[PDB]
Parts: sequence; C-alpha cells; structure tokens
Amino acid sequence: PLGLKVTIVGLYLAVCVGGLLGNCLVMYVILRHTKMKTATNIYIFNLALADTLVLLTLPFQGTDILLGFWPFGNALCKTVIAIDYYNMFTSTFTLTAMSVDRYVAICHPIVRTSSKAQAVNVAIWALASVVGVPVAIMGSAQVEDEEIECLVEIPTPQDYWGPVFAICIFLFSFIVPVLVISVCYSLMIRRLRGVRLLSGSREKDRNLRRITRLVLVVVAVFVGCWTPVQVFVLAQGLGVQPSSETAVAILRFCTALGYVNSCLNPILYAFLDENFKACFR
Ligand SMILES: O=C(NCCCN1CCC(c2c(Cl)cccc2Cl)CC1)[C@H]1CCCN1Cc1ccccc1
Repeated sequence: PLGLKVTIVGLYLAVCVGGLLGNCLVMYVILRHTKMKTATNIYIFNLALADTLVLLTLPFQGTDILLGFWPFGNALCKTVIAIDYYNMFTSTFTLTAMSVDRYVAICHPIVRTSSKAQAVNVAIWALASVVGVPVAIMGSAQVEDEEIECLVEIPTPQDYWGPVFAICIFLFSFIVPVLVISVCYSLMIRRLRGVRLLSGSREKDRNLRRITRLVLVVVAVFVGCWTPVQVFVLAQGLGVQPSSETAVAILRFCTALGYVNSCLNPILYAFLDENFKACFR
C-alpha cells in the first residue's frame, strides 16, 4: 500500500546514501590512499564498483515503486536492467575468484599479484557482458496494459523460454559459482587439518587466517541476502505469479534485502579487516 511502499522507498534512500558513502570510501582507500593493492583488495574494489552502480539505480527504482509506472523512458529502462544483471553476475564471479585466490594461498604458501587480479576482474566483466548486453537489448519500457513499465521481454512461446532462461540464469548466476566456492573451502579444510603454525612464518599465518575469514563472511552475507530473490525469480519464470497484497509485499522486501547487501559490504570490511579498520577512523 501507500505507507508500506513509503517504507520501501525510504529504505532505498538509506541504503543509497550509506552504500555510496561506504563503497566510495573503500574504492578511494584502495585506489590512491595507500599501496594496499593486494589481490583480495583488487577483487574487493571490483565488488565496490558494482555496488556503486546498482546503488545509483536505487532512486529511480524508488520513484517507480511510488508512482506505479516507469516515467524515465526506454534509455534509462535498459540502463537500469543492464546494471542489475551486471551486479548479480560480477558479484558472484568476483566472490568465486576471491575464494580460489584464498585456496591457492593455502595450497602454495611459499605468486599472487594485483596485476593478475586486475586481469581477472576484466574477464569477470566480459562474462557478465554475455548476459548484461543481451538483456539490455531485450529489456524495454512498454505499455502492455493500463500503464507503461520497464520489463525484460521473454520470447514466444513464453511457456517454453521462460523456464529456459529461469533455470539457466539460476544455475549460472548463482548455483555454480557458490558450488565452486564450496569446493574451495572444503578442500582447504582437508589440507588444513592437522596443521598448526604450518606452511608459513608465524606472523603471516595469522594474517592469512584473517583474510580467509573475511572472504568467507562476505560470501555468507551475499548468499543470505540474495537467495530469497533467486528462488522467487526462478518461480516467477516457471509461471508462479504473486496475486495478493502479502505476496507482493514479501517480494518487495526481499528485493530490498538484496540491495541492502550493496551497502552492507563496507561495514564488513571495517569490522573484519585491520587495514580498513585503521583507515576509517
Ligand atoms: O523490478 C524492478 N527491479 C527489480 C530488479 C530485481 N532483480 C531482478 C533480477 C534478479 C536476478 C539477476 Cl539480475 C540475475 C540472476 C538472478 C536474479 Cl534473481 C535480481 C533482482 C523494476 C523497477 C524499475 C524497473 N525495473 C527494474 C528491473 C531490473 C532488473 C530486471 C528487470 C527490471
């Protein structure tokens, strides 16, 4: 209703201001402030960049929720949709890259450099483009019934392609990346078992454990924020459509929840990363 969507939009504004502030801070700290351009932090920079873009979309989506239609036209319609998908894919792919980096650090403790991680970020945005660009072409703001709206157009017959795109996007933007991550940390367990102050100098081992913890928590927070949406959107692809005030409300709030993940990221760095913790204040 009117007041409940006022809640949604106010939530967006909060996530928008705090998220842009935090992620811009992080990007600044890594970029110029210090030669702390480590592999993990270059990947973190990638995350903050994607968060920045989607955060920039939050005000526009907010007005759409209020008015009940899209009053910004096709250009910004395709721009927004593109950013959204780019966000999901670059996020999961970057998290996977961080997890593989951690695993290599444990297996080969005795050659990871910012230049290679920068290259990985490039490849991440290229694959993301494989889905980001087509959706931008497909997405449009059209007046199907009663009102104009921004939507991604599913080809005819929708009953076939809907499930196709639903299952494929579900697997490849979510299940498979998370799956790889699971393999990485499980293998790290097998290797780590029975090792105390092993495969390193004392001081370094402690730092490695701290970074591994950080990556793990970031993954956990992300998966926790986007799993409800992922399941619901999958169900929507299969034809399962919400048709009650409560159903719509639940959906709106779970979508919001994922956007909250965008702003959550700098706080996690501030509490679980010593360098960042020093840099805030
Ligand atoms: O409903 C909107 N935005 C909600 C976007 C939700 N987004 C939809 C795609 C979701 C996604 C993605 Cl991009 C990738 C993999 C899995 C999943 Cl579930 C992630 C959540 C309305 C508000 C203004 C125009 N329109 C934006 C829109 C953004 C992306 C796709 C379709 C519409």
